[PDB]
Amino acid sequence: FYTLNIAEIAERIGNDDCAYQVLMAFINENGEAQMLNKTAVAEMIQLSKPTVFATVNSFYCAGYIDETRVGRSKIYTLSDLGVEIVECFKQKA
Amino acid sequence: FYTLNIAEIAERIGNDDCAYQVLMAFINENGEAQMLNKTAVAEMIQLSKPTVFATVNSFYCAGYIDETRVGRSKIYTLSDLGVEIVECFKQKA
Amino acid sequence: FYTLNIAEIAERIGNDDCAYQVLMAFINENGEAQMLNKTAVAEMIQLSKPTVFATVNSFYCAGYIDETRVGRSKIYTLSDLGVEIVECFKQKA
Amino acid sequence: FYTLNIAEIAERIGNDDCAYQVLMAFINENGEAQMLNKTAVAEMIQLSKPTVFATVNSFYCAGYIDETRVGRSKIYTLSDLGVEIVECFKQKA
Amino acid sequence: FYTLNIAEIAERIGNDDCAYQVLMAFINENGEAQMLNKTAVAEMIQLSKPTVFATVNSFYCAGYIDETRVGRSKIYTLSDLGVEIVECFKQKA
Amino acid sequence: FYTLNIAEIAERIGNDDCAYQVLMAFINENGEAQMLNKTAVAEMIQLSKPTVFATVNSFYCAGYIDETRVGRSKIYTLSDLGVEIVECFKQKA
Amino acid sequence: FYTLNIAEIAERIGNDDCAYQVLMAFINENGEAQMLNKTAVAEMIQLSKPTVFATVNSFYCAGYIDETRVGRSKIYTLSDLGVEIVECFKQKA
Amino acid sequence: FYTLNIAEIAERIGNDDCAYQVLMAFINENGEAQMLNKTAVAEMIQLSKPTVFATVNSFYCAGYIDETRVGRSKIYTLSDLGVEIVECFKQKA
Amino acid sequence: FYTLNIAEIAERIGNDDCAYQVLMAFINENGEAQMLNKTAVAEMIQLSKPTVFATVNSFYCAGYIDETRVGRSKIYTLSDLGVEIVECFKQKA
DNA sequence: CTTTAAGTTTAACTTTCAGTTTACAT
DNA sequence: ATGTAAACTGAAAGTTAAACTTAAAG
Repeated sequence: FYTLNIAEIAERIGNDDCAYQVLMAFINENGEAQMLNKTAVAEMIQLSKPTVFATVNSFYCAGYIDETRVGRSKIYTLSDLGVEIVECFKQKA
Repeated sequence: FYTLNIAEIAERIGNDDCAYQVLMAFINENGEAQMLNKTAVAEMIQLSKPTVFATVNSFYCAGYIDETRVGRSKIYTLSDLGVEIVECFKQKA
Repeated sequence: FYTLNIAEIAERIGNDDCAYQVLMAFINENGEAQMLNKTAVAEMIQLSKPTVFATVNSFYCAGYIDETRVGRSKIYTLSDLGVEIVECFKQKA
Repeated sequence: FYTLNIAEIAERIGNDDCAYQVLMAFINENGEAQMLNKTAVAEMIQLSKPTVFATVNSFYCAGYIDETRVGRSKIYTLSDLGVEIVECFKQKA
Repeated sequence: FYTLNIAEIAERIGNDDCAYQVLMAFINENGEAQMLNKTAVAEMIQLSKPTVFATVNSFYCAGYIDETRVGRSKIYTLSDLGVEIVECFKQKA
Repeated sequence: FYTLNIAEIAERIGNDDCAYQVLMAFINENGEAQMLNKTAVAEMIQLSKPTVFATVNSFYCAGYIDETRVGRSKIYTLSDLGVEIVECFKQKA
Repeated sequence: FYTLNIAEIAERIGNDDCAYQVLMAFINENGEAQMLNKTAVAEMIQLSKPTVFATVNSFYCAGYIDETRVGRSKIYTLSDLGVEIVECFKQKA
Repeated sequence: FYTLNIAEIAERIGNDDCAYQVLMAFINENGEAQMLNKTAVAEMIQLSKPTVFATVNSFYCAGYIDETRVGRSKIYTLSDLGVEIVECFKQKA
Repeated sequence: FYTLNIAEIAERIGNDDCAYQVLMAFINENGEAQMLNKTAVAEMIQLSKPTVFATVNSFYCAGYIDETRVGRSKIYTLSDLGVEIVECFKQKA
């Protein structure tokens, strides 16, 4: 339905500390994408649960992270869109 | 760069109270899209500033709302993408 | 009820520093009309709040600027009359 | 160039203490319109010079009051438009 | 109470430089009667303030010029008697 | 040609120290009207020559005092109009 | 204190060219008594200033002419006694 | 260090109801391998928690299932060895 | 079919009390491997029958212990793989 | 952001002094 | 007829009050 420029998105995220760290949390010590529950993310970055959780929620809405039911809770991984956004940043650095 | 299905997004937002209300806040009494600062939104919906602000920020990242500098602060309006998402909901109702 | 000559008005405003700057404040860097709260205007031009606010108020009375409720405060945009007055000035310059 | 509804204007002025009193100052004890310098007006109503003066200036821009040079200063009288606005109020009362 | 011959008065004024110029000061470039403060008159004719002011005062006593309060000062216009006296002179010239 | 109300004139003169004293100077110790040259008047009242002389001149224009050549100078007496004005004051007192 | 025969006086004056002309100088072309300064009299009759002035002075002493201050000089008119003396002469002629 | 015959293993598992069902639990409705927490597995098959959990633990020791930390708990997926064992069974059926 | 690293296995077992004790139960007072029925093992270590039995079963599946029919029941001994795993532990200690 | 107070600037009110002319006296 | 004195007119020299604007405080 709608075409998306991945460079603008990455540009926007880069200008917003919380979005940026929420995104990068899913990338591990060896550069590999990983699974995380909401609590892990909030613990990993130094921002409050409300901030981090709301960001996680919106990023799943945006389709940047995936949600999958696991136990009676949920886990988050970067979507293919998520991984592509992360790539723009890696190239900068 | 990336194609987007507007129905899935709307589906995701509809399953998340905060995202949904943050989005609809921009639609006024007469059905018209309107401008809002971050404070207006948080005051309008009954959720905490941290939740609402983080959601506003991520929605601008996603390209659902636009940011424009005004005074030395910012204001938010739905993008064309934002308006299209709102339309799916209007059709449901 | 009453017909108005837009040239005389513009002539009057041009002979009055405060009116003139209050009017032009609403025109942005790219020539586009923008929204502003009362504080933005007073901060933007180098005149005191009382002067600027009273001018804003009277200009809304005159129908040169519009008022719209937003949060529990108000915002100002040029009316169609406002835009037409601004055009006379642009043509001079 | 532009048509004006006198009822809306009067409606706007009635919702603004300063505009209203600045306007009515020109109507005397016997209901007759009178001439006033800027100082007279500010002295007559209980608002600060900056407020009153800026209002007087904008009302002359709007064409509600007339300016005429007298000595090396100026004096203000209601225009025909001014008188017509005053009439709407008289009818209310 | 007392009848007045306008020709004698004009005759008297014509034989007195100061009276004459004080009177004519109120007649403008286009032949139209105008308003003036005391200072304007003294500046307009080349006689000292004391002379001009005393003449203005006496001419208001005589009923040749009118006084009207304006700001917290006064302004002078020819009365109907004043205008009639000016007419005798215009006819000479 | 023109009818005159003697009460208004007296009212005007009574509100003007110089006019008033210039007029009364012609009334002597015993209530009798007397003759005076311009210098006598200025010496008699405590105002400057320019003020007093200009007032004398205008009062002769107005027809309140008479002028008569005497030596190669002039002398002033109240006219019948002058005497009638003086009477209004006497009645007050 | 002392009674005076007006016929003897007139008889005496008639026998003295200077007295006679000094007296008659005050009677004008139309038979009317008039005001004169000392210089006027001496100019009017063909006798020297010293003669005429001394005569004027003595005639004021005698009470035949009146003196009145006018400017910072004096003027002379016939007294009632003066007029009565003039009448005896008019009757002769 | 040590070579393994996948057929013998599958043969052994097939002769043991619990092992077999613990293994197959990870294969979903569409034949796809899935993630599961320990509780999911015990709920899915009709054997007691102690039995199922101990089996899960030993199967991770054996290298048949993988463990990954997620929240502050763990999740299990078949290893490549696990998938290969499952394939022998699929071929039987 | 599949190669196995004996160090990883031993590492996994060492992080799991039950697996570890089930394994070591087969090593006797003098360091010699011994035969045991399922009941012996559960009695020897202080864990419940269900836990111990399920572990024994899975360890036979894994090929770590051997099963041999004896009477109409079964007995367990470490396989060569079992003995090799036990050796890694002995070396640690 | 608004109101009040203080300071500065502009405008208005004119008064005083000097010179010239006229009148009076010697 | 001339000289001196007085009066009047004209020209030159400022102070006070009011209004407006700006700054500070609430």
